[PDB]
Amino acid sequence: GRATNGQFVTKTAKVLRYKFVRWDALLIIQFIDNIGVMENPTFYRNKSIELRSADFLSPMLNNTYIVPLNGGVRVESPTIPVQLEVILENNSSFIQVGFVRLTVKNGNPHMIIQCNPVPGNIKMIKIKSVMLFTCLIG
Amino acid sequence: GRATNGQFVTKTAKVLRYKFVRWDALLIIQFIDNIGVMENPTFYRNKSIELRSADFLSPMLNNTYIVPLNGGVRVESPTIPVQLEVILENNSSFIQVGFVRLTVKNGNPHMIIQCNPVPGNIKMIKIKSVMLFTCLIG
Amino acid sequence: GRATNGQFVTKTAKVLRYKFVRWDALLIIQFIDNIGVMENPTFYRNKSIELRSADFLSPMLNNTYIVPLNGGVRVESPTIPVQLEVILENNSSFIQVGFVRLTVKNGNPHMIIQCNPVPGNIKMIKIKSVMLFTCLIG
Ligand SMILES: CC(=O)N[C@H]1[C@H]([C@H](O)[C@H](O)CO)O[C@@](O)(C(=O)O)C[C@@H]1O
Ligand SMILES: CC(=O)N[C@H]1[C@H]([C@H](O)[C@H](O)CO)O[C@@](O)(C(=O)O)C[C@@H]1O
Ligand SMILES: CC(=O)N[C@H]1[C@H]([C@H](O)[C@H](O)CO)O[C@@](O)(C(=O)O)C[C@@H]1O
Repeated sequence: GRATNGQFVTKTAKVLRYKFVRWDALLIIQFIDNIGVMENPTFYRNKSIELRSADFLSPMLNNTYIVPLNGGVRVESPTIPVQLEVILENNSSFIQVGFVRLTVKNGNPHMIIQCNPVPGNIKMIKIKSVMLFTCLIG
Repeated sequence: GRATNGQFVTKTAKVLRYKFVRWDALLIIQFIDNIGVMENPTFYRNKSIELRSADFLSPMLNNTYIVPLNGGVRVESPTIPVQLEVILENNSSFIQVGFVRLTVKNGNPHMIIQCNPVPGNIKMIKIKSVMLFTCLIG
Repeated sequence: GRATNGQFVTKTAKVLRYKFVRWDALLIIQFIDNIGVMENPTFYRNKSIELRSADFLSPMLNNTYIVPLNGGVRVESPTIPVQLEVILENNSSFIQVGFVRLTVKNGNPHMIIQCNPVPGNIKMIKIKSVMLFTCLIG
C-alpha cells in the first residue's frame, strides 16, 4: 500500500511520529522525527529523538532503559542497532552503539533501549539514527 | 502471505527456530528462539541463542566463526549487527557488536559470525539480539 | 517483482552496483559489489567497498563522510550500521561500527557514512558488510 502516518506517546507526552506499511504478515515501521538533512551542499545534520529520564521506568537494570508507550502499534520487533548519545547528569556525554526493540507487555507497546555502562546516572538518551523496523506478525 | 515456521540445525544438533515470509524476490526471516520479554512491568529479560565451540568450524581465522547448518533455507543474506556475549574458556566474557550473515557453500547454509579480538579462546557465543534478515533472491 | 539491477557512480567514477525491488511505497536495495564468500569449506572472505578521500566532499566535519553519487535511485533511507575499516594516510587502520544512509540533496543521491574519531586524516574507508536498505517512499 502507501505509507500511513502514526505516532506513539511517552509518559511525559512527547510524541514519537512514524510512517508504516502493514502488508500480509509484515509490518514495516519507520520513525520520522529525526530524518537527517544535508542543510547545504557540504554539511550533514543529524537530528535526535531526545528521551529524558522521566520517559523511562524505574528502577533501571543492566543498562536497559524501558520507554512505556501509548497508542501507535503493538509489535514484537526485531532488535535494531542505532547511534546513541547518552547525556549524564553532570552533562558529560557518550556516543554508543545502542540496541532498540519494540515489545508488548500487558497489551502496551514499550521501547527497549540497551546500551553500554556509563560512569553516572543518565539524564537523556538521544537517538541520532533513522530507525526502521521490519516486523513479522503472527 | 502468513509467517511460515522453519528451523536450521547445527553440527551438535542444536535447533535454530525461525518464522519467514517468502514473497516474489524477497525472503524475510526472523529467528524466534530468543525473543525477549518483559517478565513483569519493570524488568526486560534478554534471551540468548547459545552457540558453543563445537558448532563452529576449525580452524577459526580473523575472529570469524562459521556455523555450518542443515535444512532451513538457502540465502545469501545481508549482514546484520547484533549483541554478542562471548564467553572465554576461563569464563571471562565480553559484550560486543557482532556481525551475522547467512551464506551458502557447496549448497549448504552457514551462519557467519564476526566479532572483535578477545584475550583467549572462545567457549561460547551468545546472541542476545532478535535477528531478522531481509534477503533478495535472484 | 524480481530483483532489478542498477548502480550509482562516485566523483572518481567508481561504480557502486546494486539489486533492488520497488513495491508500492517500499524500496529495498542491496549493494552487491562485496558479497562475501566461503572460498573453500573453512575460510570466509569479506570483500570491501573501497571508498577513497576523493569520493568524499570537503571539508569533513564530525567524522561524517559524504559521498555524492550519480544515477541510481533517490531515497531517504534509514540508517544502517556496518563494518568499516578506516585506513589512515600513514597506513594505520581502524575497524569500526560505521553508520550509513542514503539521502538526497538538490535532487542528488548521497551516501552518508559516519564513524568514530581517528588519530589522523583518512585515506580510505572500506565497507566490509553486505548492505541492504529497506526504504519507505512517500
Ligand atoms: C515477547 C512476548 O512474548 N511478550 C508477551 C508477554 C510476555 O510473554 C509475558 O510475560 C508472558 O506471560 O505476554 C503477553 O501475554 C502480554 O503480557 O502482553 C503478550 C506479549 O506479547
Ligand atoms: C556468496 C557466494 O557467491 N556463494 C556461492 C559459492 C562461492 O561463490 C564459490 O566459492 C565460488 O566458486 O559458490 C556456490 O557455487 C556454492 O559453492 O554453493 C554458490 C554459492 O552461493
Ligand atoms: C532529508 C530531506 O528532507 N532532504 C530534502 C532536502 C533538505 O530537506 C533541504 O535542506 C531543506 O530545504 O530538500 C530537498 O528539497 C532537496 O534539496 O533535495 C528534498 C530532500 O529530500
